[PDB]
Amino acid sequence: KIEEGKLVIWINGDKGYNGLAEVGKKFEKDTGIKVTVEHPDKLEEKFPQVAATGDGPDIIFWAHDRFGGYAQSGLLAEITPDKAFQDKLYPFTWDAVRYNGKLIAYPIAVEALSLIYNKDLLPNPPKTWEEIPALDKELKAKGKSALMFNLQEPYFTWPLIAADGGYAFKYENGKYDIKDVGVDNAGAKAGLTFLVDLIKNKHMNADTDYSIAEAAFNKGETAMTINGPWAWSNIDTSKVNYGVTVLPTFKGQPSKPFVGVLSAGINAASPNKELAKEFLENYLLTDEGLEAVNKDKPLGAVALKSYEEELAKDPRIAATMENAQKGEIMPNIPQMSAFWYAVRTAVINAASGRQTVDEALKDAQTNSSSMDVFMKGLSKAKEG
Amino acid sequence: KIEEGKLVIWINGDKGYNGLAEVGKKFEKDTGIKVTVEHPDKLEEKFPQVAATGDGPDIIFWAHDRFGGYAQSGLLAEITPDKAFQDKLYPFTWDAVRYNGKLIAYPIAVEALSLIYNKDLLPNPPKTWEEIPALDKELKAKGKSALMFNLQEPYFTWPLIAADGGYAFKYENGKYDIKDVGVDNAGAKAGLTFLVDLIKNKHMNADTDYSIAEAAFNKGETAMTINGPWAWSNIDTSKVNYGVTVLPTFKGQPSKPFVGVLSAGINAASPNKELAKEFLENYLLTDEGLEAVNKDKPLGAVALKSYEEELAKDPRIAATMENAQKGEIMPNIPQMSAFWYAVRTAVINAASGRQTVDEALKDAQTNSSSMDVFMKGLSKA
Ligand SMILES: OC[C@H]1O[C@H](O[C@H]2[C@H](O)[C@@H](O)[C@@H](O)O[C@@H]2CO)[C@H](O)[C@@H](O)[C@@H]1O
Ligand SMILES: OC[C@H]1O[C@H](O[C@H]2[C@H](O)[C@@H](O)[C@@H](O)O[C@@H]2CO)[C@H](O)[C@@H](O)[C@@H]1O
Repeated sequence: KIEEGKLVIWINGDKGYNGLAEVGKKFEKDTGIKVTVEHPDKLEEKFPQVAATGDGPDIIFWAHDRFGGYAQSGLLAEITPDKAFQDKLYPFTWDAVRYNGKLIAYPIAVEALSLIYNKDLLPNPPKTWEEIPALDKELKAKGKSALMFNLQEPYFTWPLIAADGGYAFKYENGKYDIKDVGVDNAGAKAGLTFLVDLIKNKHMNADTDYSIAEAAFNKGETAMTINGPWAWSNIDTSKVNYGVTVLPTFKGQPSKPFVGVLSAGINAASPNKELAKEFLENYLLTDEGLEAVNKDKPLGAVALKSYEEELAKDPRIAATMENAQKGEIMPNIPQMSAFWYAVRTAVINAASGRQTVDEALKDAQTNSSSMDVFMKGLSKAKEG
Repeated sequence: KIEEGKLVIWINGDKGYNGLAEVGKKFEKDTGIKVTVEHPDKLEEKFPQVAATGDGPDIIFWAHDRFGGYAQSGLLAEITPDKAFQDKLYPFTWDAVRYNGKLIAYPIAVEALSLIYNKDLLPNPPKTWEEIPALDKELKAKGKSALMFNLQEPYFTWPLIAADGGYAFKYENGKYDIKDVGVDNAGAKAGLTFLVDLIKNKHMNADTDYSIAEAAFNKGETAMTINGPWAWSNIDTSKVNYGVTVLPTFKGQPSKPFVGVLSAGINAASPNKELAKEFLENYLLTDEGLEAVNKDKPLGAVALKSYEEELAKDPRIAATMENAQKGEIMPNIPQMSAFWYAVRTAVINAASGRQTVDEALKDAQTNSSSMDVFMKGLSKA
């Protein structure tokens, strides 16, 4: 039930959908093709539901990590950029959208979490996670707090969990060993334990989510938050005097944020595979195109080589690059979808105390690599 | 023509039929029902014949792909396991034995081909199909070869044929579309052409079969073979130092072996349906039963959740699982049998040079397709 002759695009609500719509406007002014941008909830869970029935958007935007599962279920069209166009993007970014030997999406920008901080509340950001409790105690006396960030998504907690030796899937001999999962080793337990103690000692609250943390930071209630380039625009609007810097170290080790590549995939069932290709290659992935989106919500280190000068005027991107170098590229393998759900459940359970750290992380490793998982993987590859 | 009171079971001669026999011995010791295990040649062909006339075994073991056709001909009783028992097996495996809504057999184990290599001849197995010719050239100078596997059954060549885009029947929405066959596409042609060139340049021989490839690998004459878990037992006996690994890629994409679920179906003409059911749920499909069979010839990744223990340790099973993920589950539609004959013919013909690859797959495409549809199409005068 995908209408032919018009483009429909899904992109997350935290990203610059309005700017992207503006790119859709010029496309229409040129082609007469109506471009419709939407930002549904749980769109990364929606898409495979609807695409497995031949429905959905023409173009889906998401970080590269989930496109492997999609491709595995044949939900994504293979993209066909000529050598000329490939030479316009950094090879690393193409690599991120390569699954089972095929390009499964157009890469847009490299994303990584950074430490964002209020300079008026905190002229010098803390170098270590360890000093944060004491820092919060001081700010509490001023009716402020040290740190608020989204605790409902493992994406935001991962930098701390991976710091002392946490890892998702081991990478050996040019492949991800889908049975060597590092979410239950000593490093992970240490990172998550520090997070839980922060909550035990009332320096953070288990129920803090994206909206709550963002409001608190943008209204000057808390000295720090943890977020990506997309978040900067709302801070610009808040007039809070903020800096963007390297994440704090844990046990002397750098925080390790997952590196994501925002990517645009083409629905396998789309009747407009050719229109999608011209929009993405000729309209979006251009200086003017990316700028329009970046002006709405900053993209990060974009895939387009030619944007480098423009990005060089932005110290925030420097901080993004520094945190990216210290992090690990997200795998795009199909078992990623179950990894996330597993870690999500663990972080939330440890945080709320429903489970201990040892317990939560055991179940996390069990639910991300096991015979049960592989088996469901075999049926998921057949349906989704 | 099927005697009541005792159980006759059919299972392929490459599986653990002696192991199975033992399970029947612990059955005969608890009920008094004499259990007979037989492993007839062309068994997948003989069951539908004999069982149509009310003869044949009480229980047939075969990969799930055949069972769709058996069911449609009313050769299989519907099995009635309760929620309690169904919970003991992985839901993926129950799916494989589901036809037109009804469960038509008990799933036993998940099968997939892997690359098997001799570590002494070949410390690091090749990552791509493409480097095999050069490898074979090196090995030939030592009086050895790179690769031998069974070229008489399309099952063994399919992983290569599927790699770049070949497929049996298209699965879209929730069903297999019988009018969307993929044995004739560019990907199929590319893979079969590669296989044929291996043969043309003498890296392999068109007439190599299961026995020949097995003896060659198990005697240390060839560095690699392609085979399933059932084969490991003989390699163990051979004392060859071997590993089991992910199939090589072709054109940068993984080989896509078919995934099979070894299943046990109950003859619809059997007077012993209740004994057969008990034998399967209470004897075979337990830890102690699956071990007996497994110890004879490994089964692969067994359907029984509780066995997960042993399987986790075995990296051969891991390789198997790895290959299974990259592969495609065999359809079970009645048309599969015709599909198999057609592709068997095409591979054998392309391999021998009786037909070109293009010609061979064109015909395989046509003949894999449904005669009913062909005949209806002629109704368009
Ligand atoms: O929390 C699990 C979640 O993490 C990542 O999602 C990020 C996304 O990459 C960012 O672009 C941004 O929108 O924040 C998201 C977290 O809320 C993974 O990409 C995603 O698949 C995963 O579920
Ligand atoms: O070659 C066609 C053949 O492929 C499959 O047979 C496999 C079977 O699944 C394995 O368990 C093992 O016995 O090797 C066989 C190949 O010789 C299909 O299951 C079968 O129906 C088909 O004839």
